[PDB]
Amino acid sequence: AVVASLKPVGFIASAIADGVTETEVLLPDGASEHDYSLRPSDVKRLQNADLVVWVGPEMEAFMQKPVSKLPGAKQVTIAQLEDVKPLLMKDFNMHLWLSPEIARATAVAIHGKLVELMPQSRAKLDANLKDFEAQLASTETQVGNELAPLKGKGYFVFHDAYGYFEKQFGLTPLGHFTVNPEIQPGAQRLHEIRTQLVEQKATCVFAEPQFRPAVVESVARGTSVRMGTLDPLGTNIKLGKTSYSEFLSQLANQYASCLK
Ligand SMILES: [Zn+2]
Repeated sequence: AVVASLKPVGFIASAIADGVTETEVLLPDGASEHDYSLRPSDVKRLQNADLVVWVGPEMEAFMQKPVSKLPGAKQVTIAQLEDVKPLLMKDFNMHLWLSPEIARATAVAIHGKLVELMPQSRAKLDANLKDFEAQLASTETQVGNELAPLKGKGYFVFHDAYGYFEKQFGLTPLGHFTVNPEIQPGAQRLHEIRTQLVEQKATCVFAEPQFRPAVVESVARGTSVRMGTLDPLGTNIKLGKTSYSEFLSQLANQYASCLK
């Protein structure tokens, strides 16, 4: 199997590995990449993986050690890909699985590695990469269209996970409650967010399923601000050939459900 650190990385891997090998995901649904320790059974999967795929040590630091022990031919470290370095945005935001362009680079790297590891599967791997890129292009056209009328509407997200996606599709967030969703915002920060929401005529605040939404709801009350929910880890999406496109589509729907 290809073992992916986080579900959306698993989504990309599962487009490319479909009908070639299985894809497994380390981080369970409901858990957060900002607050995780590997289980003994997580450590097992890694040593036995045909290929490991992760963002890198500035993201999933809990994986750096066992990953450093593997051969280079048995890993893809997304944030260190030569194609990815030029695309990193300000040091750098590591929420890379939400960048369609980084997703392509990641697909390419996975394809290359699997072609080496599994030469019998070259044709299917080639076809998979082809299909992935076609589907992604359609998805980007669709998502761009869905989000176009929402450009300029201000909102707050719970944590700073969405930058690549927002930049690609022209969404205009006013800010985030937290950088690390592990760190409690503080009351001062919370009334300041509300002032900004009210003053700058924001339309939404967004909770996330991995974190209790109490604080998001508290900031909204009194105001005209609607509450939505964004899931940066695609919990409700099953791994599979079309999962990545489904993920980007669902995220777009989550923004639109509130912002429209
Ligand atoms: Zn995050």
